[PDB]
Amino acid sequence: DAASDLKSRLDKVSSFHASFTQKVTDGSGAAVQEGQGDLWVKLPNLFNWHMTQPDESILVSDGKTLWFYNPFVEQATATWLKDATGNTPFMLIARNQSSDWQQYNIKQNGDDFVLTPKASNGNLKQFTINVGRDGTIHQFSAVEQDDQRSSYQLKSQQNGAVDAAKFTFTPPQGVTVDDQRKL
Repeated sequence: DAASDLKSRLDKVSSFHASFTQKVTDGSGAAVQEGQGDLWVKLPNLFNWHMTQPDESILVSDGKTLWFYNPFVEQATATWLKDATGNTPFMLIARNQSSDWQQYNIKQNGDDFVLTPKASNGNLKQFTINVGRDGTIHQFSAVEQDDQRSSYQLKSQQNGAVDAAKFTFTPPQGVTVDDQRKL
């Protein structure tokens, strides 16, 4: 079905670097903000998301810890990756538990998929993704409980264009870290 199709496409995703543009719109479709940046990904759960517009921010997952860095105020925060990603579509690619898929209703038309969490008490009300049969992700979007949607368009995807260093976070000089990880 659509779930097995999506999973088989996500299974073909391997490491890559891509540029992205972001469009955030509110419940009525009004423009909230636009942005752009770079994304580096390495299965099953590593990534470096670097926004340059409207503000510069970095999100790095080294597979265990999620680091968020805000260069503007020279501050970084660390939380466990499991905590930042639990109950999000991330789990659908980060592992392969049929249980995760049971949490969503899915609808497909070609490369377009819409995932709707079955629960009404969640972070996301809806998630969409456009990914080719070859595993190339073209776009995705997340709709928050506040009805606000954040849409992302990927371009210039280069498979293999990553290095281990991209998925590690070393706070630059002068940057203070608020480590929110309970040990």
